Amino acid sequence: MITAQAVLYTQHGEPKDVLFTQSFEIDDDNLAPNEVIVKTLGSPVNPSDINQIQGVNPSKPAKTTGFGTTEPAAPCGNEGLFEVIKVGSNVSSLEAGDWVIPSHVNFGTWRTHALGNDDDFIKLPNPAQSKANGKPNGLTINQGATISVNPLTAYLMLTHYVKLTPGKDWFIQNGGTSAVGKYASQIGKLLNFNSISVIRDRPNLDEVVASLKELGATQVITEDQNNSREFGPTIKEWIKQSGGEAKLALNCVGGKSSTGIARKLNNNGLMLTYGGMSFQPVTIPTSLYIFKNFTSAGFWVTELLKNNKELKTSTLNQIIAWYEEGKLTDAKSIETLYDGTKPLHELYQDGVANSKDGKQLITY
Repeated sequence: MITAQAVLYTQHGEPKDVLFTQSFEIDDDNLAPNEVIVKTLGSPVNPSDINQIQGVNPSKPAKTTGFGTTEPAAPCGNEGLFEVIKVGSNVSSLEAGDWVIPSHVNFGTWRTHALGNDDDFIKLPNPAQSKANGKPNGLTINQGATISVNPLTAYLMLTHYVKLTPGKDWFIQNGGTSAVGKYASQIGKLLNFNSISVIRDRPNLDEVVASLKELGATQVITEDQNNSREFGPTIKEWIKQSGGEAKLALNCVGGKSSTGIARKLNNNGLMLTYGGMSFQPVTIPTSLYIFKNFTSAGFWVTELLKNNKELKTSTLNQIIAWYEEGKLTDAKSIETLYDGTKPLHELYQDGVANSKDGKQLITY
């Protein structure tokens, strides 16, 4: 027998309110033939995780009695890294020690252990396996635990919608210092895409700029420069001199910021809204639609890859390979280790609450 700890909610709401810890048992001696028991290595706190809990995300797990509760309750968290600790008699695709993420959302990753089927997971190479296969690097726990939303999101937005001509064409993004933004600047560098990053001004602007430029951003500007009519020409001039065009806009902010990036596009431009900074609708002048043939659309990784297993795989494999080749890099996560001394849900509650401090990983 195994004793596990799971983070659950009985009714939707704010994580600080509705969240609690439920202890449950997993019988590893009764393991069915295609069933696989995994142990959590780590799982992050992501906006989608939070907003799912609040009751705002349409994709969410069912409320059930399965964790030993009396009331229907739902698990938390959609991403995470796990280690296979035991496979059923018939399981061939997975061995003990193997590294896996969930194959689907809503699996519930804010918990110590899980019991599921072999097809409920997607194998990753652990570092030993990577190095055994001649690679210079291995994935870290953070890299593995966060590989299935943000990097994929960045890669898919840049490749799946509009063909950017290598060495010529441009994409532009707001939320430049964000996880996805960093991943996008790097992918753009690797694919030979020119890019403009927009960020909020800050005391150490030069240091952040030099940093993002090293990740792969061609130019970095403030949201004030993004707002500026006077500054506009400077941007046009960068594009013109490239011999290419600004064809794509990546938006996670909305409001003034989204306006500003939309405007920076050449005619027949595409914007992709993949996130949104709370009660700031995507705002677009009528003129861009009419005269410049602007198009404004959405992006949601969960829905795009729901029934696109081949596309998930292909993308996932590229990321993995770049991590292994030391060509891709994650933003540092602040970690919080779980040791039984403090309720597990409480660690994820702090996590939620300190998400401004940077990406919150919880390790086991």
